[PDB]
Amino acid sequence: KVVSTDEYVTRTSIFYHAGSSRLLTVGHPYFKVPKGGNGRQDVPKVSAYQYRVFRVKLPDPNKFGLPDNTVYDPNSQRLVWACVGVEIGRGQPLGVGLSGHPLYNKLDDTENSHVASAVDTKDTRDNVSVDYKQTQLCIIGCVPAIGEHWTKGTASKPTTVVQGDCPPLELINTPIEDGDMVDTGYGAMDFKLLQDNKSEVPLDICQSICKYPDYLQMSADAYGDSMFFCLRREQVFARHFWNRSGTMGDQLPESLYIKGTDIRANPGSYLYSPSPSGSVVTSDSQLFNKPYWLHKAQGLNNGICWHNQLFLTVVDTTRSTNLSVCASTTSSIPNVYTPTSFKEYARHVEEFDLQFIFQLCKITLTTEVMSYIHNMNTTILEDWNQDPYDKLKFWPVDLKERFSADLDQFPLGRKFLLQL
Amino acid sequence: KVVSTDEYVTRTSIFYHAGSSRLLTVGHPYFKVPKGGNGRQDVPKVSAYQYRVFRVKLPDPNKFGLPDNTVYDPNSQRLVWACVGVEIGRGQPLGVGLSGHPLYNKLDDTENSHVASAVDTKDTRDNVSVDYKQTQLCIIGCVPAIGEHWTKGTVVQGDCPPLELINTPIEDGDMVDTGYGAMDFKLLQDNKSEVPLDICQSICKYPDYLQMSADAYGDSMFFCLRREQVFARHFWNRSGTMGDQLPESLYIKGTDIRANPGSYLYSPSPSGSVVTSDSQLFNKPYWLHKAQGLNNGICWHNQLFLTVVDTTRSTNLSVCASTTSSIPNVYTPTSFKEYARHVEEFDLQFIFQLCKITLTTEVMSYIHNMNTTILEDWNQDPYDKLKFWPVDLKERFSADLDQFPLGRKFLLQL
Amino acid sequence: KVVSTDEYVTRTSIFYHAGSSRLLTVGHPYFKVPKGGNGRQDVPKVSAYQYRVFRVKLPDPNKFGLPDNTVYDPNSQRLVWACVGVEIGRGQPLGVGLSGHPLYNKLDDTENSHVASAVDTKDTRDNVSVDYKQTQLCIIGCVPAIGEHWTKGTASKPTTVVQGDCPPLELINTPIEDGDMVDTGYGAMDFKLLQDNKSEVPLDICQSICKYPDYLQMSADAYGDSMFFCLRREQVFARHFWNRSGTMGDQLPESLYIKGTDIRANPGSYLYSPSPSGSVVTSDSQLFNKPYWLHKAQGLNNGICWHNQLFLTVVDTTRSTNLSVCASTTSSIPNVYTPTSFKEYARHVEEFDLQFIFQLCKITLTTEVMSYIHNMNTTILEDWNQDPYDKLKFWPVDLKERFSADLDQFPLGRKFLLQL
Amino acid sequence: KVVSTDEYVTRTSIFYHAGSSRLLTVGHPYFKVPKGGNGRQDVPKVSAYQYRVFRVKLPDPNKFGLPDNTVYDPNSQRLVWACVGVEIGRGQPLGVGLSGHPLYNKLDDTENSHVASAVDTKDTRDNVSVDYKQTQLCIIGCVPAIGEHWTKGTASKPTTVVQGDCPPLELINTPIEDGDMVDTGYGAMDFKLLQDNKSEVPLDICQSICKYPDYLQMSADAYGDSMFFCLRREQVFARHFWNRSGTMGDQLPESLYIKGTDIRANPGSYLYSPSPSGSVVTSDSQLFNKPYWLHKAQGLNNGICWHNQLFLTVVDTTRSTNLSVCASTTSSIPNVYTPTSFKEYARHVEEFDLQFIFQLCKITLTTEVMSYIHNMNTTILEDWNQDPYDKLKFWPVDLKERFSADLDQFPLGRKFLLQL
Repeated sequence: KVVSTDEYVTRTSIFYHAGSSRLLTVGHPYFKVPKGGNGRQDVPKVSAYQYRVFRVKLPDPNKFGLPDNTVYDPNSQRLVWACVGVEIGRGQPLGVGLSGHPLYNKLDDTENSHVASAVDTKDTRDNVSVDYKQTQLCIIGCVPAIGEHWTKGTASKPTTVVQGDCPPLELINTPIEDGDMVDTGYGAMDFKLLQDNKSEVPLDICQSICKYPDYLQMSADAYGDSMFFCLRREQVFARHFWNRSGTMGDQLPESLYIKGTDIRANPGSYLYSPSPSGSVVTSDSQLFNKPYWLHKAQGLNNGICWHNQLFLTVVDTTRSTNLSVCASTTSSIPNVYTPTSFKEYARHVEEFDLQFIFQLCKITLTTEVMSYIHNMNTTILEDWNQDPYDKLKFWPVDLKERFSADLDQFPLGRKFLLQL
Repeated sequence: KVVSTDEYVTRTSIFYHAGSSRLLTVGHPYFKVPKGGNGRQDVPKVSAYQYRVFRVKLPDPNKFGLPDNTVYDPNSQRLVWACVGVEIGRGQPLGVGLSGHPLYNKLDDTENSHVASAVDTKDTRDNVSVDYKQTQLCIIGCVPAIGEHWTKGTVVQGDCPPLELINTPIEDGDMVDTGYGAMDFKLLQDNKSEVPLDICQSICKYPDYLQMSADAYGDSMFFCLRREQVFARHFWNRSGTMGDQLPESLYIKGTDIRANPGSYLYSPSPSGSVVTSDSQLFNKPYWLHKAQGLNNGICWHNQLFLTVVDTTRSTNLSVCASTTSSIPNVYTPTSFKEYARHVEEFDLQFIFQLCKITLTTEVMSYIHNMNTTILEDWNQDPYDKLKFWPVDLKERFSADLDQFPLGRKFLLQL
Repeated sequence: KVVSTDEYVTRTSIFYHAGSSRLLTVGHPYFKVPKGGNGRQDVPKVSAYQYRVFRVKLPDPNKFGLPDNTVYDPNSQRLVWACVGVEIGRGQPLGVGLSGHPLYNKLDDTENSHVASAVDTKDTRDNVSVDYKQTQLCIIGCVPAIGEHWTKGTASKPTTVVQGDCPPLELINTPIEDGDMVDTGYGAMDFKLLQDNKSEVPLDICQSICKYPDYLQMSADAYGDSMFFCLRREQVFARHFWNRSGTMGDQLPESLYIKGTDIRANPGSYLYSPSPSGSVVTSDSQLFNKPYWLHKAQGLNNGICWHNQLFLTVVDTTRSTNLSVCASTTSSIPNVYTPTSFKEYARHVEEFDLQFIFQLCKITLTTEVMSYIHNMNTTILEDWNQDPYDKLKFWPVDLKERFSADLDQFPLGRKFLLQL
Repeated sequence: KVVSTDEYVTRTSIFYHAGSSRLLTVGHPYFKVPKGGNGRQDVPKVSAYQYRVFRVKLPDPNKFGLPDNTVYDPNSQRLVWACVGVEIGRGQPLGVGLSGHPLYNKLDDTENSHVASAVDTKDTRDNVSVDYKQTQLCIIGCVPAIGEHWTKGTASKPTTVVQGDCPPLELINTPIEDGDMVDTGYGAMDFKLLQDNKSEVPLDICQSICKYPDYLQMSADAYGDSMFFCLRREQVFARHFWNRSGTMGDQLPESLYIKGTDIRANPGSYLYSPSPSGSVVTSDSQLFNKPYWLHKAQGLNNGICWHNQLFLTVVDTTRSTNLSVCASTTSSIPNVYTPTSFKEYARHVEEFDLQFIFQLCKITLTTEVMSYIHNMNTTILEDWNQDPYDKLKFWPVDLKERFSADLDQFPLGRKFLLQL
C-alpha cells in the first residue's frame, strides 16, 4: 500500500520565504534565430505559447546554515522542506499576439463565402496569421510534470505501410520540459512527424511538438509526486472556417451525397480545420499575481519537496503581445519612406517573479518508515545516509541562499502571516 | 404503488472504488472509412458529436471475493451495489472542430448580402463547413438512457410526410443534437445535402428528459447534468422547389423577378459561442445523495449505464503524408495525402456502497412486479441487441479508498 | 375595499399532483398551410414566437371523487383549488431559428457600407431572413393574461384623414390567446393595419398582431386574478442597420442639414429600422424545466383557481430551431442533383410537459364573506349554490382525472415534499 | 454648518401610496414634425435617448384632507412628505433602435478597409445610421437634476478669434429638463454650436444638446436637495472606425511621420470618430420595473420632499425600438408594388407607470430650527406661515388626489408592507 505523508512526516512551526527577485527572457516568438560566428551571437525562441518549467533547487535542510540541536536529532531524524505558499508573478502587461505561416495550407473559405471556387490544382494557399487559444495552467511538484501528445505509430496488424497511406496514431506520455509547445488550438500532436506538408500550422509549432498535461495520469499517480497542486483555465472559439488543399486519402463515400454535374461530379475537399482564437484577455479571468495557499494536496504527497527539488510548470498566454522593432538600413533617417530601407524584427518578452513559503519538517526514520521510503525512492535515504533529470531542459532557479527566516519583510511572507 | 429504494434497501458502511484507468478511441470525425481486405483493416467513425454510452459491469456482490458471513445472511438477504460518487475524466485539451458537406444546399446569403440573386435553376450551392452547437450532457442509470427524434410517419410522391416522435434507447455512437435539430436525416432528407456529412445519413437523438423523469421506478436516469449553447452564425436560403405555396395574402407582387417571390426556406448555420473551462462540466467529482427517481443510485443486475456528450473537446487532427518517399523540394498539392482524424479520451471513476436487501414476503411481491429477473438471477439479456462501450469493472473494485483520486475526494466529503 | 385571500380562504393539509404526461404540436413556422379537399387535410401555423396559452381545467373539488364529511361541511363551506407548485417542461433541444420575407423592404445597408447608393425609384429590396429577439416569459392565473399592442386610431381633433397620411396610434389591451404573436424585436403592433406595404416584417408576423403582456396592468389589477406569478427574460441587439424604401411622409426639415449638390440636393431616406437578433441561446439563462414554488403572489389573490380554471401563458424562443424536410419528386432517388426535382418543406416543433401541485382549501361562507365574493364574481357563488372565454382560443388541458393524491410517485411531487 | 434631516425632522407611522396609473407619449424619434394649420396639428419629438423629468406634485400635508388634531399641533409643528419607496414602471417591450443622418460626415473606413482611398475633394460622405450607447439612469430629488455639457467659450487670453479657428471649450452646469438629449456615445456637447457642419452626428442630436448628469456636483452639494437617490448603468463599444472629411485645423507635425511619395506626400485625415453601439439589451441588466426602497440618502436631505415637490429624472434606452408605419397613397391597395405609392413614417413610443410610498413627518419649529431652515430656503417657512421652475420644462404628474392610505390595495404598497 501507499501511505499519506501526513502520517510519516512531522511538521514544525518553522517557516521560510524564498523568491527569485525577477526572472526575464527575450527572443523570437516563432523560431530560434542564429547569427552564428560563433559563440554565442544568436537569438533563442521565446514564445508565449510554450511551457515554462522552473527547476527550483532548495538548500539542504539537514546541512542548512546555523544547524542547531534544538531542531532535530540527526541520528533518527532528517529534515525535509514542504511547500505551503506560492505566488507566481507575471511582470508584463496583458496583450494579444499573433502566430502565422506564409504558406498556410488554406484552399478556400468554407464558413460563409461566395466568390472563389479555388479548384485544387495549385496551392491557392495564401498568407495566414492567427491568435492562438488562450491558456493559463499551473503545476507544482517534486517531479517534472507529465504531458501527452500524438505521434506516428505502426501497424496494429502487420500490414506493409504504403507510402502516402495514413499512419496510425499513438498517444505518448512525456516529461514537460521548459520550452515545449503547448496546445495552441490545433491540437496536441507532433507536427514535424504527422505533417510532411510543412504548411498546416503556423511557424512556431510547424516543426515542434504540442504537449498537453496528462491530468488523468498525474492524479492517478500512486505517490502523487508529479503534481500536488493544479490550476487551469483555457478558452477558444472558431474564428474562420477553411478547407485544406491536397488530395484526400480517405474516399468520400457515394452513399453520403447525390452527385451533381459540372465541377460537382466529384465533390470538393472535405478536410475542414478552423482558425482558433482566445475570445478576450481579461484581468478578471487572470490566474497569476495571486497568492495560492497549499493545505491538502490531491496526491498522497502533501507539498513535500523530496531531494529539495520543486518543479513549477506554468503556461500563460494572457501576456502574448509581440514587439515590432524597426531599424533603418541607412544611418540617416530617410526623408522619403522606402519599405526596402527598413529592417523589421520580431521580438517577444516574458517576465517572472517566483515566490514561495516553505515549512521545515522532521522525519523520524523508524524501521517501518525506511522500509516504506526505500520502496518509494532508494535515493532519498541514499542522499541522507546521478540525477535522472540531467537529460531534460529546465529553467534553473537556485534558492539555496534565498531562504529568509523572518517573513515580515517579503510580500508573500506578509500574506502568509495574515493567513494564519 | 411504487416505493422508494431507501425503504426496502438497507445501506451499509462498506465502500469501494472502481475505475477504467484510461479509455481511448480514434477514427474519422465524419464517416466510417473502410479499407477492406479484409479483417479488419478499417477506420471507425469517431466524432465529438456522438453519444458515448458505457455499459459498466459490476462484480456480483453476492458472489464477491472474500465472502464473509459477517456481512449478510444469504437465506434472507441479498447484496446489491449502489452508486454514490462519479467523476468523468476527459483527457484531451479543449478545442473547436468543424463539420461540413461539399454539396451543402445553400441558395444565397439571406442575412446581410447584396451581390448575388442566385436564381433557382441549378444548384448554386457551394462548399460549406460549420462548427456545431456546444453540448455537454451526463446521465447515469441501471437502464440505457432514452432519446427522442423525428421520423417519417394516398400519399402523393413529393408531398411532405407527417412527423412522428419516437423514443429510442441511446446507444454508444448515436449522433446528438448538432444544432440542425433532432431528426432522421436519412429519411426526411432525400436530398442528401441539407446537413454536414457526419449527420447527413445518421439520426440525431436528444435525451427525452421529460420521459426519464416521469418514469415510474426511475431506473432510466437518477442523475442528470446538461449544458448546451448555440447561436445563428449565418443566415441562408435552401435551393429547391417549395412544397407549400406562399400565400398571396402575405406580400404585394413586384415586377421583374419579383413576380413570383424567392425561396422562403430559411435555415441558419449553428455555432457554439466559445469553449471555456469555466463552463466545463467534467473532470469534477459528482456526489450522489438523493436521486430524482424512486430508485436512489441502485445498480440492479450490477449494471451501470453512463451516457455522456462532450463537444468542448471537438478539435480535429490533420495528418499529411507525402506520396513520394523523399520530401519534395517543391510543394505540389497533388503529392500529399491528407487525412481527417479525431480523438476522444476518458477516465471513468466510481464510488460504490454495498447494500443489503432482506427479502421479506411483501418485498418480493414488490420486486417481482418491478423486475422478475432480479429475483431470478438471485435465487437472456435484452441489451444484447444494442451497442454500448463495454467497461468491465468486475476486478477493478478496491476496498481501501485511500489510494485513488476519487476515493480520497469521497473520504474528505464524509 | 379589496381583501387578501389568505383572510377568507382557509388552507388545508391536502395536496395533489396533476400533469399532462406530454403535449406536442407540429406545423409551419410562418403561415397556415391549407391543402383543402376538405376535412381536414391541412397544416396549422406553429411558430416558436407565438404565445402558448393553456386553459387548464381542474376537477370540481366540491363534487370530487371520494367526497367525505371529514373534510368540509357543505352547508357553510365550499372547496376550492389553490396552486402551489409549477414546473413547465420543455421537451425539444435548444436551437436558433430564422424568420424572413422574400420582399423585405430594405433600401440599402446604412450600418457600414460603400458600394451601393440604391436610388429610390424601384424596389431595390432584396431577400431578407433574420433571427428574432430571444424571449422567455411565464404567467399563471385564473383569468387569461392581458396583452398590449398598437392599432390604427382616429383624429384626436376632428380633421378629415387624407389618404396616405399617417394614422394616430392607439394602445389596446387584449386577452392573450393561444397563437398570438409575441414581441419579435420589431415592436408590438398590428402589422396588418399599420403596414399596407405587406413587406416591412417577416412572413410570420407580416399580417399578424404582436402582443406584449401589459405587466403594469396585471399587477395594478385590483383582485390580481389575471396574474399572480410572473417570470420574464428577454434579450436583443441590432445585427444590421438598414434603410426603408418608399416616400417619407414627414418632411425632413432643412434646419437639420446643409444641402449638398449632386444627389445630395434632397437627402436620402431617413427611415432606419435594424434587424433584431437574440445574442445566444444558453441553458444557463434557461427559464423552464425548473420547479417553481408559489408562496406569496403579487396580487391579493394568492394562487387561487376560481371556477377551477388555471391559465398558463408561456413564451419560449430558446427552442426555435426549424426542420427542413426534403422529398424528391421522382420515386427513384435521382443520380444527378437537379434542384427542381426536390420538394422542400418548412416544419417547426414544440413540446410540453406541464406539472402542478395543488392545495385543497375551505371557504366558510359567512354572511360578510358572500357580500365580498358576490361583488367580486357573481358566478362563483352561482356555480356553488355561460362562459365568457368561449370566444377565445386556448390550448385545452383537461386535468379532471389527472389529480393524484400520493405525491410520492411524480417528479414534481417528490420535489414538493422535499421542499417541505 | 449643515445638519442632517434625521435631526430636525420627526418621522411618523403614517404611510401613503401614490401613482400615475399609466403615462404615455408618442411622436417622432428624431425631430419635431409640424403640420401647422394651425392648432394644434403636429407631432412632438419623442426619442428613447432623451431625459424624462417628471415634476411630481404632492398634496399639501398641512392642508391635507381629514386633518385631525391627533397628528400635529399647527402652532409649533408643520407637516412634510418624505419619500421611502419608488418603482418606475416601464411599459413597452425591450428593443433596439436606430438613429442616423443622410449626410453623415464619413470620409472612409479606417478600421479594416482596402478598396477606397476617398481623396478629400468632395463629400464622399454616405448615408449612415447607428444604434446609440445603452444608458439607464435614475434620479430622485426635491430639486431638478443637474447636468453637464460643453459649449463654445472665449479667449482665455484676449486674442482676436480668427474665423475658422477652434473655439475654446467651457463646461456648463444646467438643470436637466424633460426632453433634453442624453449622452448618446458621441459625447456631451452642444452640437448646434460646436458643429457648424450640421453633419457630424445623427439627426436627433444634430442640433440639440447632449447633457450628462454631473454626479460629482449633485453629491458634493451641501444640503443634497438635488439628488438623494441614484442609479446608473451604461454600456458602449466601437462598432466601426471612420474618418472625418474636411480640412484639419491642427497641422499634423512632421515629427510624427516619414513623408511618403504619391498621395502620401501630405498625409491623410487624422480626425477619427467611431460609431457607438449598445452591445445587447438584456432584461438581466434591466434597471426598472423593480421596487427601490430608500432608507439613507447620500445627501444630508433624507428623502424629504420640500414644497411637496418630487423630481424624478430618468433615462431608459433598453426600450428604444422604433415603429414603421406605411400608408399607401392610393385608397385601393396596389396590386403591383411601386415604392412611390407608399408613404413611410417614423414613430416612437414610451410608456410609464410611476409608483411611490411616502411617509408623513412632523417638524417642530423650535427657534434654532427656523434659523436653520430660513438659511436653507426662505420659502419653506414662507409657504407655511413665484416658482423658479416656471421657466423649465417638466412632465407634470399631479398626485394631489392619488394619495391612498391603505397600502393593501396597490402593488408597490404590498411590496412595502412586506419589506417591514
